[PDB]
Amino acid sequence: SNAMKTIRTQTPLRLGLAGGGTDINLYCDKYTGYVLNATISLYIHCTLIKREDGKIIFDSPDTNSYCEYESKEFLGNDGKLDIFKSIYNRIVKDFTKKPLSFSLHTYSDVPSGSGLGGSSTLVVGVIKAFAEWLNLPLGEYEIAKLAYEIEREDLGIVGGAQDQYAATFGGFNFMEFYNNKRVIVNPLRIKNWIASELEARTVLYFTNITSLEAMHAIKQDAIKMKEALFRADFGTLAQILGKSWRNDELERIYKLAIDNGAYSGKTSGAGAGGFMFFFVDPTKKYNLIKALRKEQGYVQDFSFTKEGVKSWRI
Amino acid sequence: SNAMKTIRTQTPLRLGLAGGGTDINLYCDKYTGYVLNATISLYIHCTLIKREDGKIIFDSPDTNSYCEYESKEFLGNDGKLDIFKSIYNRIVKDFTKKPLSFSLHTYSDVPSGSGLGGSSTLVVGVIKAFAEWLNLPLGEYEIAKLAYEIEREDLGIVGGAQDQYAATFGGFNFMEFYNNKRVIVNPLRIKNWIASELEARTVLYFTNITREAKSLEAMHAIKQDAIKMKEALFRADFGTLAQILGKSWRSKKIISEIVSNDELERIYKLAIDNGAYSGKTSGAGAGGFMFFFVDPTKKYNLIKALRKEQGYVQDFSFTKEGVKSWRI
Ligand SMILES: [Ca+2]
Repeated sequence: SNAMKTIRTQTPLRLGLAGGGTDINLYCDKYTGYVLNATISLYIHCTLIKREDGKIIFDSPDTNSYCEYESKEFLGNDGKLDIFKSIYNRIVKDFTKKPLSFSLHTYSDVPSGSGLGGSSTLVVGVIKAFAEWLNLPLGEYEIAKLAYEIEREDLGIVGGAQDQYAATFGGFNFMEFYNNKRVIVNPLRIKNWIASELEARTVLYFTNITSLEAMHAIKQDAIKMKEALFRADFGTLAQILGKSWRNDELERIYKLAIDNGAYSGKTSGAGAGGFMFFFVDPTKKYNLIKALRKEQGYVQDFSFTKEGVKSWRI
Repeated sequence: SNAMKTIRTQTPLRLGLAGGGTDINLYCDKYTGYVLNATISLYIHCTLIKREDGKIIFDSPDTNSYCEYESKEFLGNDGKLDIFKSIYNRIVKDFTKKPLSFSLHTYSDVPSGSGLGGSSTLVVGVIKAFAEWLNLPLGEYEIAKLAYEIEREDLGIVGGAQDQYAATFGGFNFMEFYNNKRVIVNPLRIKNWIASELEARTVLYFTNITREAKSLEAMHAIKQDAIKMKEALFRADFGTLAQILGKSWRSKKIISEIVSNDELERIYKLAIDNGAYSGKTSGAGAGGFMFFFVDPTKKYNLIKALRKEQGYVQDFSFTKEGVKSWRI
């Protein structure tokens, strides 16, 4: 039937829906913030193929990067796909203890610099390919953690492994922070129609153009959003999501969207050439999209996904 | 809180993955042929809002059409969205026995003319909106029948309720035809990775082309290809599945539709040059499309070459569900 020497993984990107931060500790319990994100149907795809010629190949055509090295236990940096070397180097140090021969191929559904957690989604996607291929004893949590440490070695990170949790666990996740280091992830069960209604009121547009009283009400905003989520209260949810969102080329298109129905708008990234996310009445969604198609950027349809990284062998 | 006087429905379009025809007494079963289709993440969206002013509004902006009438039992035809009148008229004749007041708003994720089951998908989404709103005793099969009756009678389609069952039931459906009458629908339970693997191997491209001035025994192996394709699906045998899909795609009606046009033939060529190893052209009309099979490690470069052409690549997933609805 199948040769079974090929592994593939598919890892979704995510949208920050809301968030509050108090990097400065003050609460009686050391609460430093919250984020509500949700994975969407835009992915990073990886394919890993076993080889037998003692070669290692890293192929990432969406970044115009291709590498071929001789198989060995440690790959030194050469400024090309160094993130792949760190991952490989770690897998060998911690689990296999010997070199491997294979080809790794990857691409993203969105151009580089989109701000949907692409760097972490990739790392997670690639680690899962190795884990599935090598039968490594690593649960979803251990994967997100390993992804965080690898990213930490090559660059500095704040907010803990939140992006890695989104990519690994998927769905809507409500994250609570303590001492700007500890992260408590609440993977939420959201009724399907809630996601469906949110999708019906949403437009995602890529632009293609690369105080203290507020801080102290953050915890209560969180309780209110969570409360609105389990009650499936859209009035409130829409009321607080719109709030959480309260000169450039971005401001012109924001104006253009509101003049065509959008009642709320938000950017993120890389807050410039990334994307704009709008809320609109579904009976107005089509006209809005038609207007935006006329501009420089493009509208990207998507749905919220229920799961995180998946993998399979063929 | 929520007002609860609004109903929304979302209905997926479908993709014909494979099919074959055998007419008719070639078998002692009266096996007409088969079709294997699967719903995808491109949808028709419907919103139905109750209003208390004796008005009936039909709003379809993707087709630049807007109708307004007075609430009554029967709405005669006038050339603007006559499809919604037939649906409305039938809901009143067979269920409510009285006039209704509401506004109906719809739109599709794909342009007019596409060969993805657009008409059946629309009728199903609307019927479902009324059923949910009025609490009609209608299961999914009953909605597909109603959709089929309305579509054959008040239009002129023939060939079976294929498209209505796909939109209503969703997922992968293998349909067998007997004596051009009995459609046996096998709603397949498919391992999720099969779907994921198929998605990894495929590219959907809308052409935006406008054409200009440029067997007697092999047909008997069709019923064999069907049982072979079911077995491969059940077995999750992707090596054999790719192989059999590959075959049915080289018929005559596929290769003819490709070659019968210089610009489509050029696009096919360009796709094979860039990684595709198989493709078909469907509903080659106002908004035709090509569907390709490609090596996943080559898909990005294929997509990249296609994005430089006048058409556009449409990402999608295979979906598990058929029509869904909710009240808000
Ligand atoms: Ca490193």
